[PDB]
Amino acid sequence: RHVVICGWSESTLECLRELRGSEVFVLAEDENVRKKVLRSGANFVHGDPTRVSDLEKANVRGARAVIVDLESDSETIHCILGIRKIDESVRIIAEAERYENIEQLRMAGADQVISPFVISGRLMSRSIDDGYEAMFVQDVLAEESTRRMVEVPIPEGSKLEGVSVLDADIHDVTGVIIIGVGRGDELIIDPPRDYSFRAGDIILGIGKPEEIERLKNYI
Amino acid sequence: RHVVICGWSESTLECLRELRGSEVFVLAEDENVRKKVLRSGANFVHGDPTRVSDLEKANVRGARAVIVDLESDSETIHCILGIRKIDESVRIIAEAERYENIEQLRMAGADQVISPFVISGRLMSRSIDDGYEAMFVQDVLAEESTRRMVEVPIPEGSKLEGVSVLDADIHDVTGVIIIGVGRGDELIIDPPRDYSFRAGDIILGIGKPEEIERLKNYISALVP
Repeated sequence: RHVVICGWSESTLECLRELRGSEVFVLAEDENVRKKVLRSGANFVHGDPTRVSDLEKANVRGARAVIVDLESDSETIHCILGIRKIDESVRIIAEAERYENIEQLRMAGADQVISPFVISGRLMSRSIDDGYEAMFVQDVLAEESTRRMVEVPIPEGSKLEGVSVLDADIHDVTGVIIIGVGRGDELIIDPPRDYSFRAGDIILGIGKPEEIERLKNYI
Repeated sequence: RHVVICGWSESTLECLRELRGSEVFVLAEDENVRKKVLRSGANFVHGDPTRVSDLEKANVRGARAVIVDLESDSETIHCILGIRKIDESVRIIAEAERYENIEQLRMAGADQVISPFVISGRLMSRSIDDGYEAMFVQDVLAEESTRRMVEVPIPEGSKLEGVSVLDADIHDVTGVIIIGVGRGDELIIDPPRDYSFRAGDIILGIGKPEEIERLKNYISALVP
């Protein structure tokens, strides 16, 4: 299991640091950033993220995921197309710079487009009186936070398979606040007391390391 | 009051989309963005966000907040120091693109710094197997959304002043999930059942608009 990162930016460096313990390959055109990348844990391949052969060297084939963040949206698209020539199944997460380009990146085969300025402009509009929402968002997204957001899979044969929210009583049982459940394409926020859990559902919750290790055991 | 935005970027443009109906002034040096700024519904002010006279004419004094997003680290700082010469209390929210400048912006007097690449990089590391967390983050922030995050202040004289989270029972009474309570410089995420609501607290909840309305009702003050 391993992750490939295409491009080196403030976003990808923060990504790399949030992926401590994990084996990672960074592919980028600028040799300058080797020790930055090495010292930062991961492995470095010097090359062009838009060149199939350079993606192959970076071990795109068979990767857990590929994260793409090139200098411009047009470059990002070219790299995606490149990864798709190599591996039709590997998960691609691409960063979009401009709103008009999001669908272009998914069209090229990105499974997910993260738009930092969308998120940021939305937080700006929410911070006109106080910083509580941004505070929330920034914090639950950090693995090093005390209370953080986590995804927990309901495996096949869990005590919760076919069990409603009300009965699982997860918050009281575990302390983890359930914010959502991911099931195939969709996210159900605020699962109603009615909701029946299924194997393969992803439980999105917020809790201390303590409450999380607990939920896993309940689960 | 009105909000002022210094600079024009993909972030401020999305911010305008979310400040509809609110009165907004954008002050920016690139006259080429004037057309985009007005179509988005802001008043455009051509000028230099690091110059007090241009900040004043963009109505910084007494604004509800000023959003700063400039490409230069040094211009952001100067813009913040210029805002502070005009108005010492106005809320200033500044965008950082490098970690390394977040403390300079604070030292300069920004009340809040938003760093898009911190949030982006964390979502990237969170999306390695699936996109549910990103789906959560951008959904809840969208003000044009089906269930979204909101902040609701606890007003002076609230039915809930001095009431426990447990007694309050906001989720089942209103449907709003309480994610946190903001009090002073602190966010209390998932407040314990022994936590006692005080006036001035800000409730962070997720819910449908009809549910937010009930919460607004559940917390209004009783005064003639």
